[PDB]
Amino acid sequence: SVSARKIKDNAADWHNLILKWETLNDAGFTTANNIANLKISLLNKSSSPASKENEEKVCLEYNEELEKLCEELQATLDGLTKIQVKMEKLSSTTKGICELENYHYGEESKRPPLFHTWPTTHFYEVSHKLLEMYRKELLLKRTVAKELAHTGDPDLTLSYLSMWLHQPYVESDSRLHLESMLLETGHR
Repeated sequence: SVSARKIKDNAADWHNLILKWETLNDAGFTTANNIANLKISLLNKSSSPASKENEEKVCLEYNEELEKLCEELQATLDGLTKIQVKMEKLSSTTKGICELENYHYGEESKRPPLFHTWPTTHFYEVSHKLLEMYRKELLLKRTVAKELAHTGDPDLTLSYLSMWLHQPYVESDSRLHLESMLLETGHR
């Protein structure tokens, strides 16, 4: 049916947006990891006069590079924000498909599944759960990015850096929810 093709395409769209998210998150981690390491080197600053002079000049250039890296990290957040808005579109699309099915074919309890077993509303419930997770993850990343650029403790930097990569909200069950949609719709 037409709705089946739309739902299968919607699941594929979720896969592609989640891939773009991971691509940007990995790139952001590289940037965030460069900020942390330069910060720790800058924070590590009765030695020889040559060493003092050298350390002084090197640390001035650390500050310049750190400012460029922080702007680079903000650009990644901008890319992730664009993805999160596209995800809200995808969740809204799933919702609209459910509304189209109800109007054209009546009560869902009396319609057959589009594929194997899922009622069409279950696609929306899963889609909305994914949106909710990435909403929370994006909010957390702005705090992480803010802390990285201002924190002065190496250990905190590592903890925040670990949060950026592990993604406590997305890592919980993003894969399982996505996989269940791809499995039901017959994707690879």
